[PDB]
Amino acid sequence: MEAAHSKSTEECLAYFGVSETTGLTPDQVKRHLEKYGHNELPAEEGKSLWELVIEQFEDLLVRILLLAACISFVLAWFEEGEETITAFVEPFVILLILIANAIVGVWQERNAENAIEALKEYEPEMGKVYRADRKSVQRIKARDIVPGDIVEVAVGDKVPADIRILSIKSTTLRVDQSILTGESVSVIKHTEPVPDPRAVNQDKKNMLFSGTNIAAGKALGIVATTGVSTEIGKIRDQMAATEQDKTPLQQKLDEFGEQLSKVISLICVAVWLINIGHFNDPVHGGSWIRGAIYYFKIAVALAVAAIPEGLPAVITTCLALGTRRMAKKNAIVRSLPSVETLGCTSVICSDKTGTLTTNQMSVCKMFIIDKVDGDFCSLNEFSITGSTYAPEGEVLKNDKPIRSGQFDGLVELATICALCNDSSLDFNETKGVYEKVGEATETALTTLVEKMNVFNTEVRNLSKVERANACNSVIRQLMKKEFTLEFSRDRKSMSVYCSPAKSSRAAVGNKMFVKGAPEGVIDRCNYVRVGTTRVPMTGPVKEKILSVIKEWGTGRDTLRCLALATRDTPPKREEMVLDDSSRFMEYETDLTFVGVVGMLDPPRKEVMGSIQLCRDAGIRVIMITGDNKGTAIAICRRIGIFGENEEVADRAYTGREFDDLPLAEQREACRRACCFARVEPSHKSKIVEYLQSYDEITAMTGDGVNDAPALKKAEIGIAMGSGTAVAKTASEMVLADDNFSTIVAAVEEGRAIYNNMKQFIRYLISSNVGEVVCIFLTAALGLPEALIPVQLLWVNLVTDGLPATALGFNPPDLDIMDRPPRSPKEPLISGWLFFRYMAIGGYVGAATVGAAAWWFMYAEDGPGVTYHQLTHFMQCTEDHPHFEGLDCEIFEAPEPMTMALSVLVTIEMCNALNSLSENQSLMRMPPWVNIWLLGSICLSMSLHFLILYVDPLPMIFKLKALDLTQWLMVLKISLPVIGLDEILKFIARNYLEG
Ligand SMILES: C/C=C(\C)C(=O)O[C@H]1C(C)=C2[C@H]([C@@H]1OC(=O)CCCCCCC)[C@@](C)(OC(C)=O)C[C@H](O)[C@@]1(O)[C@H]2OC(=O)[C@@]1(C)O
Ligand SMILES: [K+]
Ligand SMILES: [Mg+2]
Repeated sequence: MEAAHSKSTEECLAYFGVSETTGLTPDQVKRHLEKYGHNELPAEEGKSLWELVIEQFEDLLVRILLLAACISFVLAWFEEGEETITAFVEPFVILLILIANAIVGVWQERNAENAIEALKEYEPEMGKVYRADRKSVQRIKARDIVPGDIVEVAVGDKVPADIRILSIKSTTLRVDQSILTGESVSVIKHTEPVPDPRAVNQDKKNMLFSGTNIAAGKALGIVATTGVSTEIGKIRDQMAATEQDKTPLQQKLDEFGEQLSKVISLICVAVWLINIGHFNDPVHGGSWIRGAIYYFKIAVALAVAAIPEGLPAVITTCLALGTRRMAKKNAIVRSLPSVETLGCTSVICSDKTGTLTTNQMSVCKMFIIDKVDGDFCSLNEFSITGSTYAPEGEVLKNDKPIRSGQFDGLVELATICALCNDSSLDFNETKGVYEKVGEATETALTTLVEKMNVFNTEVRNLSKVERANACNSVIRQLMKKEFTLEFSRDRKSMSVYCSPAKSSRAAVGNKMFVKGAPEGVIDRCNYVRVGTTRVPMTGPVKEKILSVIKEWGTGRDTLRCLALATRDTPPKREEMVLDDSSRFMEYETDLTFVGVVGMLDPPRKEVMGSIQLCRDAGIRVIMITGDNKGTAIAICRRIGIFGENEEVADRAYTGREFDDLPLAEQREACRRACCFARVEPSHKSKIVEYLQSYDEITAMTGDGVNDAPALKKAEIGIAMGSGTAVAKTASEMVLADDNFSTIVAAVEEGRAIYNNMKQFIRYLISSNVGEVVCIFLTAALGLPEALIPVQLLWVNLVTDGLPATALGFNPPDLDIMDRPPRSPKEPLISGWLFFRYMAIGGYVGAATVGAAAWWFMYAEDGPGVTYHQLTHFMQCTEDHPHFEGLDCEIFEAPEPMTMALSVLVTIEMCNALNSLSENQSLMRMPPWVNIWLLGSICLSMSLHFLILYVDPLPMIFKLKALDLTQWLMVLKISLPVIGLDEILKFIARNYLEG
């Protein structure tokens, strides 16, 4: 292994002590293989059912539930073969919930897709190498490839490992690094070394990366690194090293069951001391075996009451339609839990070109020299029409229609655009729209020359298909192009060498046509061309040139500027070496500046308003772009990220600046910054780390495999629809339209869904709380069971679930996007609210136990010990003459349980309404605001009746229908809830804070 880009061909071959002619000997293989291991990415995490299903049963809330099942199961063996056939139903029900959720968990994981695994798709199975064994090439498993090995690659092949290119057999070698950056555009490679040791991947021109495809050509290369050491391998290591916190909610629930454990144990403690007087009891032992079962059956009934069994379902269901809901809005959410974190986002960093802008290019303005006389200097500024790539536009000076042929500056400028251009234009018949063939920026040049054909070749009659390339073709005829000097970032410009084709025009010999970044290329220009004539460059002219460039790049226009020039007297073709990019800058010198072209990558119509939403929403939006700081800042002010006159000095940074900054100042810039220009690959991961240092819930956009480590780091990684498969798998959500606004829209739902979800959760928790109290009162007083576990399940699973699900449909607040992002820390229930559900819970507690008691006594249908100690009901059979002048089996009766159950159900439908809003009275906030809630409420009651009246059910449940009169008692007991809450709902939004 090594940093082969900086090394020479000979150095690399020397390092490994390998011959380019023969390759590695079999011995060197043995040693190399042992030392460097195999050229493969590590294995998938070993998971098994037996390991999967146990994680299902390792949450506390599932363990105590499991434990409860056994007890009931055991208790149910003690049940007389006659006393109940259905004894075994109670334990089963618990288990089949635990089995059902267990089932749910596993299916989700089987489907879940790892991001690391997506990298493997880039691993080729085969590769071709040269070794000592054979003169002829051998095709082997990429896995068996070792560093220092001689490798052969050709078109179509997927690069097996990171390779230093030794020699290129083909005339030209092109590679497709789209897997990396997302760009389909091929790139030329060279043998000559890269001087910089820290050069970023993009600048390693003498390098081949594992996973990439060869666009064109054939080459021979030495293997620098393999397996984990490759660029892709390093990226895997970053992703493997990265760890993801649990959704804030998730974190809350874990502490919930955590605390719930303590509370549960505490209840038993208290329950035990309340009945401590039992030590001052007869030692006859009579009924001792009996007391245990009762306490045990109380324990299980307690567990189910404490836990909200139905909750898991209710939540996932709500998230599922919310997900489908977002899908309609072009927002694809993978993994439901992320919906919450999606509402909490405080910072969102979005790539410019892909999302924030259309990536649809067109030339708006352009200028050429008009007159250079002494200090006096004048230029010709033009304006072009048409945002589409479609050659349907007009050139106008001072808004007045112009025939381009009139100016000789334009004729030369136009030839440059067409000749120094790789991309073309194609017309598609199916969609009926003009489409770019190659690069967006280049395509708009081919587009321009059409609108301004300086030869005015007639094409109005030409078919639309033939129209697309007409005016370009004519220019391609004029000059034969010998070769081209591709773009390199050092000089930031590209050139072409052209022999004048044909005898009629065969004059002035060969010429060079260069285009690139204004600053760079203008320094090389020693002359300026006015019309046909040419004049030596002077300060004053150069200034007037650069001035308009700044105005166009930094001004309201925010145009990307290209400087077009020609080398009138290029060097002799023979003196030129075309295999080294380093010599390119010296070829492009002594140039004659013809004119510049300004083009725009227009922001999306939806963006401006979407940015404002973030201001209103408290969300900080950070832009990532490729433009130079100057214009980048300009674009920010154009979409509202910055005020036109707002100071930005400390809020805008480039990769260079950021790197120069010390760690402290770096972290500091992150909280301030809203614009990063010319960013390096590592930064995205860094920025996220920093934003997370301030506990910011951050969103990141990525398209390629390099962005992956970042998307997996950021709280919410966002990938494009056009994005690579790997980018998608690492992200939390994918933008189908790639539109930025789609991001903002998702956050709105993220907040909206969470609010309703918050309500139905408290609603379910509250019912639990109340159920625990009843059970506890039942235990402390020694009362007979008001509620049986089986019943509770039904209530928590179904009766509570439906209104809870309906609550998920609550109409959204109007100020959702006017409030700052929710604090992940903030608890669901605290302070006053906690006290509320504390009180309410108590009410339902007393209500249920009391309703069952009111039947045992003071009831016509039931024989009552009015205000007597029915409590000692354990001792009836043995102690019946004393106080028990009646049958003792009466305590088994269902009527009291149904009475107690019924009141619960009714109270719960009420409490559901009180949950329509946290602090808003129902007259202020009717129940009819949400139709579904009322609709679901009716449903739950119907079902409640069902279990009472249909033959098989009431028996199983231990319920019997109650007289109309008995029903009324329920109402007198349950309905008062709304009043209670309304009052606690009248203290807050008035006398408390708020
Ligand atoms: C039945 C449910 C049981 C036990 C149970 O939920 O127990 C407590 C508990 C985990 C919480 C408390 C409960 O306190 C009691 O109900 C005290 C009961 C005393 C009983 C007396 C027996 C002697 C909640 C529910 O209570 C109320 C309404 O505010 C509020 C809120 O959700 C939580 O504070 C929650 O823990 C958290 O992390 C929060 C932020 O979600
Ligand atoms: K994550
Ligand atoms: Mg990128």
